[PDB]
Amino acid sequence: ELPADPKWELSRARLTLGKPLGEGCFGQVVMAEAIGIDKDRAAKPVTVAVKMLKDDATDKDLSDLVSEMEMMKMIGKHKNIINLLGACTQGGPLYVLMEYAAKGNLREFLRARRSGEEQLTFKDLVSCAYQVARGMEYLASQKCIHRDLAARNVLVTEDNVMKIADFGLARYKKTTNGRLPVKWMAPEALFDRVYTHQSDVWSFGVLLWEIFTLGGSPYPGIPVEELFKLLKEGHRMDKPANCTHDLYMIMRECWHAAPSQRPTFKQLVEDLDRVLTVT
Ligand SMILES: *CCC(=O)N1C[C@@H](n2nc(C#Cc3cc4ncn(C5CC5)c4cc3Cl)c(C(N)=O)c2NC)C[C@@H]1COC
Repeated sequence: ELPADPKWELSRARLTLGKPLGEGCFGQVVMAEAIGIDKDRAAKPVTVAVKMLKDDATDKDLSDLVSEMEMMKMIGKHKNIINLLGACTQGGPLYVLMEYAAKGNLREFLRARRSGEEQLTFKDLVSCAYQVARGMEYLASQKCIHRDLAARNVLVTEDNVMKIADFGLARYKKTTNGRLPVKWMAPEALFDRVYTHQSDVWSFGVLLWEIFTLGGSPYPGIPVEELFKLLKEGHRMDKPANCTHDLYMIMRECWHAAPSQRPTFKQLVEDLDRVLTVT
């Protein structure tokens, strides 16, 4: 049985579990309705995302979900991160309540808007990058290293707010889960297992390339065995089609082999804010 943190505890009568969200990208996650989550509207059912355990979960799986919830409380709230809203810990299965992102992950959001009425403008793409950088600046200030920053791990709300997901979790190269995470890893993280805020900056550069390719996959047609060689030789992805020079230089600064030569997330927020101001 779990200890109760009263300020975060939600009554089970206020929660109605709904349909599963996607598959197992972020674990066993379902859509749900929570009455009274919004303070201004006490009776309004608010759609939330609930992370829970499988029916045959181990003691390790439970401790993992508890540590994830406790790390969420420690990091704190920010507009551009997926926030903790509450939990049901007493008298039943553990349910961790999180903000719901109606428009799914950033990769699919971008791929769907490659044409038509909702086709994203150049300014909209810079705004997406700026919001991800702002959320990463907050996580770096809170001593949190994401270790897998990618468009798949950024969620988009009904109001088009970018929210970084899968940050407080606890953490082969030829294998795939429908994605090859190696294509987002910095050389020092890939070859030496070294993770820092500057390795997340490299991943942000790959995420920028994903934004300006409108949800394209990095290093097209390159097997992972050849990627190791190409990164040591100093090769980088080409400029996305239709991308400006200034934004490609930001991507190239993120991909410096020397980690301290890459910009900080504070510097990236300033660089992307300057691009939004001009154009
Ligand atoms: C495989 C599925 C897929 O492609 N999906 C799922 C869908 N989705 N996922 C989320 C979520 C979440 C989330 C994020 C976390 N980061 C850390 N933690 C732990 C507490 C520490 C969590 C827990 C969870 Cl539940 C949502 C959401 N939050 O609304 C959604 N919404 C659709 C996105 C994507 C489908 O894209 C089209």
